[PDB]
Amino acid sequence: TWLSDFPQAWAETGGMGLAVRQAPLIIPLKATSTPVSIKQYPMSQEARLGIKPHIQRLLDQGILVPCQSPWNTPLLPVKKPGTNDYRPVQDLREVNKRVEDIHPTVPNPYNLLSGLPPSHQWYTVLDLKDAFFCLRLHPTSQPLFAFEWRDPEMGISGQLTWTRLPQGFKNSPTLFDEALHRDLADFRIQHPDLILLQYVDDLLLAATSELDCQQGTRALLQTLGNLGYRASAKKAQICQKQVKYLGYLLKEGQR
Amino acid sequence: TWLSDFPQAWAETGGMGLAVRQAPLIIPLKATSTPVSIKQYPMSQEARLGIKPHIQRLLDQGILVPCQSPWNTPLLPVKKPGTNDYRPVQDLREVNKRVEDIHPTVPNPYNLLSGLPPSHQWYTVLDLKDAFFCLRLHPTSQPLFAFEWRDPEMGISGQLTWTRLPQGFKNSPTLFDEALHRDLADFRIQHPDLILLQYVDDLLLAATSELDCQQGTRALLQTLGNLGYRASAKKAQICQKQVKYLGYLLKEGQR
DNA sequence: CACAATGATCATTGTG
DNA sequence: CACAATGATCATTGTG
Repeated sequence: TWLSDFPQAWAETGGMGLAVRQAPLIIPLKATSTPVSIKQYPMSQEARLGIKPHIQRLLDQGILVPCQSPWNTPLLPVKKPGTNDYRPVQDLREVNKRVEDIHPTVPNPYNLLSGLPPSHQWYTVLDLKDAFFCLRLHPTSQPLFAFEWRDPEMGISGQLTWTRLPQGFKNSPTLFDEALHRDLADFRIQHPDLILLQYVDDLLLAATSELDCQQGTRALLQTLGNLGYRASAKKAQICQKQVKYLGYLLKEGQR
Repeated sequence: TWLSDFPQAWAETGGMGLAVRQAPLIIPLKATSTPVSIKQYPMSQEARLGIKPHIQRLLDQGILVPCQSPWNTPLLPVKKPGTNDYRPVQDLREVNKRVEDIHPTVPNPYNLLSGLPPSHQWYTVLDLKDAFFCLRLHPTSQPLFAFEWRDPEMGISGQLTWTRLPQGFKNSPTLFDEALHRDLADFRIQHPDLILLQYVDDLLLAATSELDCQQGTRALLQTLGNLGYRASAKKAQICQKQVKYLGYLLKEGQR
């Protein structure tokens, strides 16, 4: 009854997230950066119709809001199967080139895994849902990510932008990874015996016994939930001695 | 009256050369080499007609002779201006790959020139004519360089080969350079004060005074002539304080 | 004519 | 759609 005891921790029963302890992000620009406004390539009705629902939902969630900005990057329509179902993908390369670089602190999967003793054989793997969106963007940095949105006939002014850390931004993974490390610091202190691996939105909890794991998984879910993050119940691999994590198959302490 | 005192030293007044002190060359093959017989690409009458005179002259000079050999490489027709005058060029790449390598002892022009003191300002530059042909090829190595020759209607059997070091053979420059160094050794001993630079068939004699140079040039011409080599009177740059040598312009002791 | 060497274009895969 | 990255082909220069 996991999806029952921690309703607030699951993306399916807790609604979209928001990292309440994290201050709104300010994105510093390179010293010589000036706004770049790139035209929106015309978009076929089919693509637009495929994308519209996502846009509306994001507007309803306040993740997207209207705006007028000297910045503008293309919105691209991408399909998955072979022709159906679309999803909005923004080309932020021209923006990324104008943002000041930061040191990449996200460890590579290989080194991240080396810190997993053969002693902890019980695993609980969690995937955070819409991780980036949980981090708010400061009003001053929001304009930076604007894009044009046209609705068939009756459509909002023109530009929309994000109020949360967006997909496609070169520093999102790193900024999220550091934010979550700050939010789970105390938790690591209350569970000295537990092993916690973080790779952006992919989490691995390791325990010595199936029980410690159970108690660990509960405390983690409860902590993530109260902090404003959401884990995916559908993918959640709880208290297993074998799990899939970052492309590896963990079992008996191998890989 | 240079072209007069040493008639035997000039290609124009001494006839084709022959290094009388040099034993006929034996060309060692790599341990796994087997004869390679490459077909002769058909040759247009025009090309053949352009090449015929050279072939006949070489046969008359005994530089080419009939033969039957398990080896055979293509003869190619090459023009210089833009359409007229041809000349026979043999593709010996398949043969060169089957011949045992030797250490390249010919110094590069740059290092060769460093050994020219600023003290010797009088130069005499000589170009040996048909240098390679002056070295005989041992009967055992002759078959190696065979090629097919067809004359319009009345033409010799088919294959012809060389009795002298051929053009296109990868070791010709080096073998010639070493042969001439052996033949001019004593000469360098009788003229300790003279500076002699050898680059295959390109020779540079350096003297301190215009006279020593004159006496040097005479002794060199006389020695080359008696040894069987031939210098080109047309290009001969005698006792000059400025000369062209290996792409450089020597003057006042520069370059 | 055949070919080793460079240089130039194209084509393709992964992506924002 | 635009593009950085690789990989693949072609084209060209020098030559035997």
